[PDB]
Amino acid sequence: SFNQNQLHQLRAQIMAYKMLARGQPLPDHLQMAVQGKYFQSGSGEITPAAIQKMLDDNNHLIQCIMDSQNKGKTSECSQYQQMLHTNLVYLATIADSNQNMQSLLPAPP
Amino acid sequence: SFNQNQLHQLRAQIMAYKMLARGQPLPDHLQMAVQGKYFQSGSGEITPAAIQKMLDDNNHLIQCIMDSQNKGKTSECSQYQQMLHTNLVYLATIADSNQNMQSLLPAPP
Amino acid sequence: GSFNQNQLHQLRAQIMAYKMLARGQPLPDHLQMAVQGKRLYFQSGSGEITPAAIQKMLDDNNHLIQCIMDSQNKGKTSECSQYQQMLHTNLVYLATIADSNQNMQSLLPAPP
Amino acid sequence: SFNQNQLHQLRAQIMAYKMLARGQPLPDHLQMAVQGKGSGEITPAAIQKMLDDNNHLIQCIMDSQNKGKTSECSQYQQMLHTNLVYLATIADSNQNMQSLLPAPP
Repeated sequence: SFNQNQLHQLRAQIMAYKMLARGQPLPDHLQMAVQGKYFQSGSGEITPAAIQKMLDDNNHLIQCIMDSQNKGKTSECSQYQQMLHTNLVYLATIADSNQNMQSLLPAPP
Repeated sequence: SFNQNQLHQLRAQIMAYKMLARGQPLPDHLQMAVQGKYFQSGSGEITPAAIQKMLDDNNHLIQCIMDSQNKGKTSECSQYQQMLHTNLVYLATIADSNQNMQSLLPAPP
Repeated sequence: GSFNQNQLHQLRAQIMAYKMLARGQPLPDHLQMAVQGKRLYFQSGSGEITPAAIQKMLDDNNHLIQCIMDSQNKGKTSECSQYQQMLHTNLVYLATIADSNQNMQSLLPAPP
Repeated sequence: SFNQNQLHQLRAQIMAYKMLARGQPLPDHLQMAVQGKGSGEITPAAIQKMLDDNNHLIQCIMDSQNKGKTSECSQYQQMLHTNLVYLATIADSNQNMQSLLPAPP
């Protein structure tokens, strides 16, 4: 259960990840989208603030990847990228499971 | 990142998940281990307390999954299952990255 | 599986020792003993490695670490390289087996 | 250091591994080749024990394939692979010619 801003921020971080793994710099349009524009439930289900907390993490991870890159700091760059990647897999998984619409349909009548 | 109590609790929850997914009940020793015994970092790396928050989330998801198998509510016994599965993949991925030993070795001499 | 906690500790220490021995350093006395560890059934029916097989190769690695050190003092350059190559290949093997055994993502089935 | 029997059994086990990763069967000629006939370095008996282990894993993998046990098949495959990588690294190190040569004069 993402909100629109969160889905837009997530997809922006997934694109930022791909460019950073290809050494590329980030367009300022993308840099800002990466940054964007109660915390724990009773069941254990994730909450909107939990989602925003992880997306804010990702934004900071991205700042760290670029700083490590631009200083040639290599192994630290990869530990950040692997943390980012694991977060994005997690958020992408939750986003798809809740937004998916085929699985709401029964068999043909 | 992970301490040993947490690694142990994660493993028990993974094992609990597999039994619950194949409709079994949980042994007493596993029902105990899945319970065990701020939150944000400046760089975005997950923190011990974030890890423990999700492990507690998972224990409450496991309690709800066990109930909906005695409450007959088949449908939400699977949204809980899918939330627990995605959490376990995430924690397992972080735990495997930290504990990995082959990455600590250089290339051949 | 087959790794116990003492072996995982001995294997980390040997990996640490390996690098120090590759960057010319000597090993502190603490680490020289962490590499020995503390203190039959060597083959299994299926071929899976056994605890005793792991322990024998960790002990071999300790002897290799000792041959490496001694031959670094005596500058035996060509001795040192063959020992280092054997140690490296053992540590990669033990590290791969330890990782596979401890790996927790592979324990999880497909999404529901 | 390997002997020629071991090198031949190792190459056959490397071949057998690839075919099994493709669900294919093993010609009897390969199956038989896969079976064969203080300082810390590896010894020839240690080499043979691991080649013997690999034959036993291959039997377990084939049996786990035929009987459809997929999770078990891949755990043996992972163990056989790690053994093969290890024996191959050692055999390649001992036999490698180019690393013996200095830089151009």
